[PDB]
Amino acid sequence: IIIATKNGKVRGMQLTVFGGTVTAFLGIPYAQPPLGRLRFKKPQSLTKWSDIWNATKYANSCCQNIDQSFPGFHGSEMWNPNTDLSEDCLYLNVWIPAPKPKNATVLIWIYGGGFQTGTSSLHVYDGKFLARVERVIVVSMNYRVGALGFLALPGNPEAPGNMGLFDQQLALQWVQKNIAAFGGNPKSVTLFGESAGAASVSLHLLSPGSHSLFTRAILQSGSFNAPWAVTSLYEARNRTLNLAKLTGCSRENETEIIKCLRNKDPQEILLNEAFVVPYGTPLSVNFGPTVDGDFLTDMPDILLELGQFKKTQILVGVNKDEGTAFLVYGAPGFSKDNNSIITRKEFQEGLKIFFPGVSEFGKESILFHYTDWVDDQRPENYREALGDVVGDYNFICPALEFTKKFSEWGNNAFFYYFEHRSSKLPWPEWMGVMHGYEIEFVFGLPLERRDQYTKAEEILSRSIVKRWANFAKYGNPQETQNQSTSWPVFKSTEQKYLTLNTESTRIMTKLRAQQCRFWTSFFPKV
Ligand SMILES: *[C@@H]1O[C@H](CO[C@@H]2O[C@@H](C)[C@@H](O)[C@@H](O)[C@@H]2O)[C@@H](O[C@@H]2O[C@H](CO)[C@@H](O)[C@H](O)[C@H]2NC(C)=O)[C@H](O)[C@H]1NC(C)=O
Ligand SMILES: *[C@@H]1O[C@H](CO[C@@H]2O[C@@H](C)[C@@H](O)[C@@H](O)[C@@H]2O)[C@@H](O[C@@H]2O[C@H](CO)[C@@H](O)[C@H](O)[C@H]2NC(C)=O)[C@H](O)[C@H]1NC(C)=O
Ligand SMILES: CCCC[N@H+](C)[C@@H](Cc1c[nH]c2ccccc12)C[N@H+](C)CCC1CCCCCC1
Ligand SMILES: *[C@@H]1O[C@H](CO[C@@H]2O[C@@H](C)[C@@H](O)[C@@H](O)[C@@H]2O)[C@@H](O)[C@H](O)[C@H]1NC(C)=O
Ligand SMILES: *[C@@H]1O[C@H](CO)[C@@H](O)[C@H](O)[C@H]1NC(C)=O
Ligand SMILES: *[C@@H]1O[C@H](CO)[C@@H](O)[C@H](O)[C@H]1NC(C)=O
Ligand SMILES: *[C@@H]1O[C@H](CO)[C@@H](O)[C@H](O)[C@H]1NC(C)=O
Repeated sequence: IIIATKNGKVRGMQLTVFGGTVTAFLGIPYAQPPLGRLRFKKPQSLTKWSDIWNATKYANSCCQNIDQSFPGFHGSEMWNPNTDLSEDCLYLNVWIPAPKPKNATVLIWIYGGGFQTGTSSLHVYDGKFLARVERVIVVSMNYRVGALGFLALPGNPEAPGNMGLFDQQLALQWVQKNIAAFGGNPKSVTLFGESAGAASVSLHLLSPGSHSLFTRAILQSGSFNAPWAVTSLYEARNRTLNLAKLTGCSRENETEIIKCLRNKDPQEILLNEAFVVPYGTPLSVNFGPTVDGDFLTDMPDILLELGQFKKTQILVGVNKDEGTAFLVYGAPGFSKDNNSIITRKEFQEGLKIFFPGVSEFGKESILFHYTDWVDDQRPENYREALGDVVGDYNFICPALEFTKKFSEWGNNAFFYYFEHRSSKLPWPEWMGVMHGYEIEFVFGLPLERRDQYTKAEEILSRSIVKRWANFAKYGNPQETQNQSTSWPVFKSTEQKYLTLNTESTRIMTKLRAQQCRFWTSFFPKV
């Protein structure tokens, strides 16, 4: 129950899972807490300790704003931090199978949340099922989000940007140096993450400092080329100083703005994060990844285009209704408590909310490409069109474009299309297969029969868990034993992808082809 790490001993705890045992090490620190003079700076090496660190409970989440739009609603509150917020939050978790494995493949989870929210202690990121069922080791880490993790004064070590990504990177290196003692194989490490976590995984594929820290990569509903994933150096500067004046720390010695921002309390920085953008959207990433010249040496679309990334296998995918969740966060006529039938005029109003800095012509171009119906009667159109608009633009086609360009350099790629709405989904049915609701199936929560899932959901998750594990172990996301559909490699010519659902697992081609050609070629010009 005790493991000796390179900086000290850690005590874990035993968990009963599916008539077996999983050993959990919740809340191991991997960096010196970024407090006081270290706020906004890269994570620092952790001083060795002499006692037994008790890693028997999730540690603090990093400071962050909370989704308060539906108090008491499990559909939104399940994503809010389930542990204390604090700047002392650079910790990680380890689930190892019992008995202790000998050279187990390691899965490292990076949570999403728009680079402003999220925590690894969430119930749907519980790594005990993966450890139990597939005998892999699951690692997850907390990393700073929001301005505390991504405030950027480019070149300035007081606030260089991408600190949260560097938290992630330091956690990966912790796995490199320590996971063998847990029975993990440091040479068989697969990163996986969702949304901003997935975009973070994609940026680790491009960051040279991360190329030796992992083997393979899984990208769930996200990639760096998504329009929300990377902040310009222009916007970054304009935004760190908008925060400065909003907190009354505007100076000319740029270093002196940071020391002044370092004395304001976390909540004051949190409450001003929202107003630093002129017109926000429900997908606004006020403080995100930037081209810092350290973690990210160039603009990532160029690195992707010119083949500058770790050459390895990727597993990429999206859900059928990526965009619906965001429409009840500002789009008029929408609500989780009715079926949100909206007019043409409300649809047009919705575009101005999701594309506020977009010209009149650009917004008409979106309307034109998405509102030439197969059929004019049906009242659900403008409602579903707006969801497809936000979904295709923000997630699906950035992911497809990332997979096309990555695969063009000779690596095996696998694309999935998750289209099962969970039986336990608390959101209304018109939102469909929502953003983030493939995660519970990936972590194998439907495998616990005591948690209200249908047996078809247990079987789908069990296959997904096997495919994910086989990809991590072997670079190939097949289920070989139960006469399952083979998952074909995604090539840029034919673009085959695999659909994931309870009934029919089928091979299709060229997902959302007509929609993405608009989004990836025409729309970036407007
Ligand atoms: C860059 O930032 C300026 C300043 O932002 C304003 O001040 C901040 C403290 C915060 O309160 C923001 O909400 C403010 O917008 C932006 O300039 C403002 O632009 C909007 C309209 O576009 C409007 O509030 C004011 O006319 C402007 N204020 C000033 C002082 O110029 C600017 O739009 C941002 N973006 C760019 C590209 O410059
Ligand atoms: C779906 O509901 C929204 C509003 O939700 C509820 O209704 C409000 C009266 C209020 O009690 C909220 O707290 C509820 O959650 C409807 O949008 C409203 O539509 C009318 C139009 O005149 C008006 O109340 C507001 O302008 C709208 N509010 C908005 C856009 O936020 C919407 O019409 C409903 N749709 C259907 C099909 O029932
Ligand atoms: C006030 C602080 C919390 C605000 N949220 C957590 C934001 C997070 C976020 C910002 N930018 C992003 C880009 C891409 C993906 C996510 C984000 C925006 N949404 C309000 C997410 C809320 C919904 C997300 C979808 C999953 C389930 C339904 C819930
Ligand atoms: C670390 O934990 C030691 C053992 O704690 C054991 O496990 C926990 C979950 C409780 O059930 C406790 O009663 C058990 O004995 C402690 O003896 C030790 O004091 C702890 N040290 C610190 C610094 O917390
Ligand atoms: C684990 O596997 C790697 C290769 O994947 C090998 O180099 C290493 O020696 C193995 N460690 C063991 C078996 O303890
Ligand atoms: C203010 O001056 C320069 C930047 O102009 C900087 O090097 C210096 O460190 C700043 N002052 C302090 C006390 O850091
Ligand atoms: C294959 O089917 C058996 C039952 O025939 C089931 O117990 C097992 O979990 C399945 N394996 C996978 C990987 O789905």
